[PDB]
Amino acid sequence: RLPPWLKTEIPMGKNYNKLKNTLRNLNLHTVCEEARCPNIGECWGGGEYATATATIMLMGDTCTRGCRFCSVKTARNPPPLDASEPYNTAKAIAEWGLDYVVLTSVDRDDMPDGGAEHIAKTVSYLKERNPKILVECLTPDFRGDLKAIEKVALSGLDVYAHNVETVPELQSKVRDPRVNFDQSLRVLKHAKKVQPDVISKTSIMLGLGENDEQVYATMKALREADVDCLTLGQYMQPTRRHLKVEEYITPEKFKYWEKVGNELGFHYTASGPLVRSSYKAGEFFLKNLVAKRK
Ligand SMILES: OC[C@H]1O[C@H](O[C@H]2O[C@H](CO)[C@@H](O)[C@H](O)[C@H]2O)[C@H](O)[C@@H](O)[C@@H]1O
Ligand code: SF4
Ligand code: SF4
Repeated sequence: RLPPWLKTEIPMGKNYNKLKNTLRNLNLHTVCEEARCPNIGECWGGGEYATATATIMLMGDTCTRGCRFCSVKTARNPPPLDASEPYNTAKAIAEWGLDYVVLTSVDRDDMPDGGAEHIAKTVSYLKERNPKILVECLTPDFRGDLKAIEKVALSGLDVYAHNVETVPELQSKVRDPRVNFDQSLRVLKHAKKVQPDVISKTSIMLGLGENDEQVYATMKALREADVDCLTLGQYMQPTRRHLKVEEYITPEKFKYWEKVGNELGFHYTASGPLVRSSYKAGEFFLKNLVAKRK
């Protein structure tokens, strides 16, 4: 029986309903719906600024790697690249009227640049169509290919996100051995080197056995790498094959880590059991970076 802080009420807001109705006549899938995310009523217009945030996966909604913690659907092979997806997806997002979109993609080992040009093309169409829409790219590490990272970071996005997922001592238990903490930090550093204007962001999951000393040291290492924004949320086991949850971190302990993030100087620290990288991302951006007056 899950603790009650991992549950939400059914989404019922006026803004949620309007976004939901409009989406149904568009040709566009969201992670929000596909993953049955409990946060949809809050992200789709439910917050203080009434912003609409959603997450859209580019280059297919499955991954072949089968990582031990990951909730993305597994498939034995990658799907084909749709050359019309950058144009069509940018068009649909702009018509839908999101305020903040997280464009995300899985590890595409089949492509030399990991999909970086395809991602950058999508950002470029979207920013040409509606420069008011904020754009975050949440990407894999591109095997540390600095040119692929540069392609995404120069694309015109607002936020470059790349997740470290756990503390260094748990990387081999949790993440695939093709990735690691140092390489992920080098991604974030390189994005800021080539585009110093971009906001850098990472996310970590708690509940995988990390201790407080390890979490704090990780947060300090991220500040040293000039990471602007951080999210911390609960690891939820997708199926019985995936890693067991070591513990459900309490609501107040997540609030402690928010305080720690504030003190270490992150521009925002989104922290809570249901947090993930995209959770209310447009609201965190407007409140904490833009400082928008209501
Ligand atoms: O806000 C002033 C400008 O800051 C940036 O431009 C400076 O920093 C760039 C590297 O990030 C340099 O290439 C540039 O020559 C500097 O002027 C920003 O990119 C500009 O858009 C701003 O106008
Ligand atoms: S963490 Fe990334 S590489 Fe691993 S299964 Fe998930 S999407 Fe694929
Ligand atoms: S947390 Fe992310 S995936 Fe979930 S509803 Fe919000 S934007 Fe969508």
